[PDB]
Amino acid sequence: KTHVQLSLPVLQVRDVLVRGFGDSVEEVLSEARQHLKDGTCGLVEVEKGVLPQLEQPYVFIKRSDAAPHGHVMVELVAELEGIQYGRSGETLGVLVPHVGEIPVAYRKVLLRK
Repeated sequence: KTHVQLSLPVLQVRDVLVRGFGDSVEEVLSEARQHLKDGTCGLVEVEKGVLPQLEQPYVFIKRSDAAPHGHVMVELVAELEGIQYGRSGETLGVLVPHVGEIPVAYRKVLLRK
């Protein structure tokens, strides 16, 4: 399928144990996609002070379109030293590995895969 319905645990930035997916734009997009497929991906909502507490390169979920079945349609965009790889809409947040942190909410998305 070109899209997959996912329910992503929303994590507080200070609870996150593994604060990024790797060391290159291509690696972080790859790992983010593997973790999304394996159900081991969390979401951190971006506010003042969040990104400096996470590791670059960043993987964002961005709105790809305007929402089936309550799931916002999203795609992945990476960012390294102020350059983005991908073009999309509003940031829903930054993806991180999930290793059992307790979420504050779940965010339903339809991921372009």
